[PDB]
Amino acid sequence: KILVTGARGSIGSRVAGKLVERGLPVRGGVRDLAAPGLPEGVEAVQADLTRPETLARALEGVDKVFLYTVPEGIAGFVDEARAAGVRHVVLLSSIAVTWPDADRDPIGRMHLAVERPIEESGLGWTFVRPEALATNALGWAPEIRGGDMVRCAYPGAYTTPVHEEDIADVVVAALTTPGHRSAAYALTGPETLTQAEQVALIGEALGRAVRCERMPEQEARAVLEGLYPAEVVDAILAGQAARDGRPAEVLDTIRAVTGRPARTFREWAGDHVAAFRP
Ligand SMILES: NC(=O)c1ccc[n+]([C@@H]2O[C@H](COP(=O)([O-])OP(=O)(O)OC[C@H]3O[C@@H](n4cnc5c(N)ncnc54)[C@H](OP(=O)(O)O)[C@@H]3O)[C@@H](O)[C@H]2O)c1
Repeated sequence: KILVTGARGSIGSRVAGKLVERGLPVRGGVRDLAAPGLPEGVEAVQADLTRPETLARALEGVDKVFLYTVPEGIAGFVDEARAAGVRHVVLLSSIAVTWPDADRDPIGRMHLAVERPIEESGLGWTFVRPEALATNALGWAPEIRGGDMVRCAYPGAYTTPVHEEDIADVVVAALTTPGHRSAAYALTGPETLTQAEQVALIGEALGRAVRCERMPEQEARAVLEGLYPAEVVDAILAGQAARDGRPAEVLDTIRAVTGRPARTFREWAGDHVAAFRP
């Protein structure tokens, strides 16, 4: 039996669906229990990782967990997981934990605050550490639905966006096959691309030329603060500024783990084309 925390999430839902396809018993952790929408064959359980007293019920009879990073409550998770007899935890982390002075980066900190307790817990683990999620591009959907111009703080900043389906495939491999215990996988997509190039590729999926223009940092900050705490917005903008005009590393880790090349961002855009069509 596997508990998939965040079974409604972009990554978690695909982990859960893939495990059900394999005939495995899947419990799906949710903060909102009543709403429909979980993948078929997933047993819903209401829990909140910030309320680890909720976790005893969710973990009963569970051998393995797919864990989203929620630092408030990690010590409680570890205690409940140990008490329940969980053998393996696959954590969705971040490549930021691998960067120099990661302790001084809000994003690196948050993810290290979960990795370190798991490493000390005595539980088996696998860490999955993606770079930029291709789904970050969904933030442009209102603009792309509405016309052929998108605003970016750093049109020329490079990332190496990774398809959520690849992340889910790596997680499922770690949950279901040998050789992943104490592994930490830094995942990228197959190509480093600028923000403007990503916008253009979404346009290519739509049959339309979609352009990108710069916006001031203060404007970008206001937009990002709709999604994230100020500390995180500052880290994102600093990271983009550092990648302006500087191609990022492409790693072959997805293929190393799964045997399949990483899915392209262009394929991602085709997969999500409905989000961008008006
Ligand atoms: N954005 C990036 O470029 C980037 C880069 C590297 C790593 N990451 C990592 O990827 C994560 C995003 O994954 P995603 O795209 O799948 O996100 P998502 O679709 O927003 O899903 C996030 C999931 O987290 C669950 N969750 C959050 N707080 C929780 C809590 N207190 N208790 C239980 N579950 C909780 C939510 O559960 P409910 O749906 O039940 O509320 C939700 O299903 C980030 O948070 C970060 O750790 C992101």
